[PDB]
Amino acid sequence: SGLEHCVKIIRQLECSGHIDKNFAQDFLTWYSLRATSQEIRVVKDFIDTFIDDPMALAEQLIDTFDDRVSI
Repeated sequence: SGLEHCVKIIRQLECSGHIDKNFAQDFLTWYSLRATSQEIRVVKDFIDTFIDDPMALAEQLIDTFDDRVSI
C-alpha cells in the first residue's frame, strides 16, 4: 500500500540521515492521519520522481511539507 511504501522510504531517509527522527515521525503521523488524498498523491509523485536521489527527496519533502507536518 501507499503507506507501507511511504514508511519504507521515510525509514531509509532517516537511517541515511537525510531527515531527522522528529521529521520522520511527524511526517508519518501527518501522512497517515492528516494528509488529504491529493497530498498523498503528491508525496507518491515526489517519491517516484526522486527515486534515484534520496537527499533531493528529503530536501523536497522538508521544503514542501515541513509546515503541515510539524506542530
